[PDB]
Amino acid sequence: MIRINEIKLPLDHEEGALLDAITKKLGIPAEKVISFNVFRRGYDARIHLIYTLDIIVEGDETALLAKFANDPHVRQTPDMEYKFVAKAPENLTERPIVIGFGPCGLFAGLVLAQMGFNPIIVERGKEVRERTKDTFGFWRKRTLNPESNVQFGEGGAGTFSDGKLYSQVKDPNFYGRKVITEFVEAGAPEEILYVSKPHIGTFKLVTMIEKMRATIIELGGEIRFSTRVDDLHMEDGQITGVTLSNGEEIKSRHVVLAVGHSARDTFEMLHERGVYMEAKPFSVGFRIEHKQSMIDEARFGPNAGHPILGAADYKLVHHCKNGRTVYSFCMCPGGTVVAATSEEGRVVTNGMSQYSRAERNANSAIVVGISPEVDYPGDPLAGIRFQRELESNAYKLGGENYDAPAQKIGDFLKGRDPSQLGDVEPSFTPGIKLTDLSKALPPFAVEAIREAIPAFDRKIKGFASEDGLLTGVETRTSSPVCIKRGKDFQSVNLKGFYPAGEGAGYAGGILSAGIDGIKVAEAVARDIVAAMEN
Ligand SMILES: Cc1cc2nc3c(=O)[nH]c(=O)nc-3n(C[C@H](O)[C@H](O)[C@H](O)COP(=O)(O)OP(=O)(O)OC[C@H]3O[C@@H](n4cnc5c(N)ncnc54)[C@H](O)[C@@H]3O)c2cc1C
Repeated sequence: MIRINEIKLPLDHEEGALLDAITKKLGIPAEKVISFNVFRRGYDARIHLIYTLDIIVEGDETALLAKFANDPHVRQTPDMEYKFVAKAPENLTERPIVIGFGPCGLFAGLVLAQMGFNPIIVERGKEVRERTKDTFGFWRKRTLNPESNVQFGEGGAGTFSDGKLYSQVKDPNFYGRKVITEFVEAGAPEEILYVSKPHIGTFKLVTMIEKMRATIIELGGEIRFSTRVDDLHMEDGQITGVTLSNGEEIKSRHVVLAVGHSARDTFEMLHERGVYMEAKPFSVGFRIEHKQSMIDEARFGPNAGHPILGAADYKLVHHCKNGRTVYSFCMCPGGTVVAATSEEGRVVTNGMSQYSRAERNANSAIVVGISPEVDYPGDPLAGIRFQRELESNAYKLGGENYDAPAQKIGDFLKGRDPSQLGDVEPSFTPGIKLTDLSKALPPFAVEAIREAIPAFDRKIKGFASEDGLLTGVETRTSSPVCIKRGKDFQSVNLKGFYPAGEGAGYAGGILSAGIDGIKVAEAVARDIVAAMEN
């Protein structure tokens, strides 16, 4: 195929302005174009769309490329097809175990299953429809199920999200593309393959994971929901199995740990058993809300409401006198601050949107880095203890209700702790209790957020508006531990055991966690292949 890039077309171009641009650029008639894909559609945020098209032409394309050698924007389309590194030897009697069915476990298990390894996937949480019952019900009737909530269950933490797929580091093996093609293959909107800043929306995420679960089952994988791993079978730096919370055993010498960074109990057990772990730094802050219209105004203006440009977003970063860095994270256009606790007596904030991104508010976590040996002890589990501390406190300030501590921008900045709501209303649910957020984070984080928000007002007008809403505590932005593994993908002090995903400290989102899943599946495969060789 032939790749043409830097095709500029007005925002409101008619259909097949694309094809016209193919013929204009390659001097070929419509009739020679067998087909084309949109490989990338972006825009310059100052409108004009920017495409990169991959084109199948009839005849000798090799000849056509030659006549354009001197054109930088006419390349040969790279070979982006995912390569299965192996296939399961027919010898196999041992099925690899995968612990957790978030994006990371999802791809470790899908890739293992596609290579005929017949992986067993366990998930402490539930199938996504019952999970949705448990979670929406927590949000409404304040009854929390510690095993089945925003953190735990089918699809892991990705499920109740805006489903943004973030930029990644370099990826010559096209892991990224492999993840998204599977998404699309399972019903995700085709758009996500080429659009800039793609998003899937929580509802689409739900139908998607189901299909993908069916796809792994059909392939010979096994998926056991409401099934929690509570201990590992260890013997001389070698794992040979796992024990379930029900007391059942499963024996295997290949075990992927992809449990997310909320698997605190699991983290405790791993410590108790001597698996190696290091304190990892991370961020904490508050969910902030403004009217989504005030963001549309600051980013677009008249072109606001356009069905392509979508709901506006933003991305902000401030270096405070404090020495700390405040930034915005998981920004959710027209979305909902969500109640993300997985623990009794703890309040946790995060963010979510629907595909349509049509709620009244724009939100995002405004967070600031904290570090082991600066902000808490340096023992491996100390970040966790510090989180639980932050979460217990917010529950408390929130009225032991599962309501969330909240304060208007205006008085948090100023210290006028008491004031009551303006027009920006809380999306957090069960609900919120106005209070003094100064009490909610460490003195240096509050000071940094305090400095950062007006500095943000300068970047987007209204960001420091008095009525804007600050909610809850966002405490779980990345893992407080590194379950270090090294080039082997194996725990540095335990063979057969594969630390993976966000939980391990090796991913930071849906796409990257999925990418890690693939890499891990590939290394479990290779290892098994090398083992089965003779
Ligand atoms: C509300 C919210 C919104 C988000 N929005 C976005 C977004 O727009 N874009 C983005 O890229 N990311 C988003 N994320 C982040 C994201 O979902 C994670 O980074 C990603 O899911 C990590 O995948 P993972 O498989 O490594 O871990 P997880 O997603 O956390 O999956 C871990 C699974 O393992 C299970 N588990 C834990 N312990 C055990 C055990 N002992 N036995 C069996 N199972 C166990 C858990 O229940 C869980 O289901 C969001 C997260 C949240 C909470």
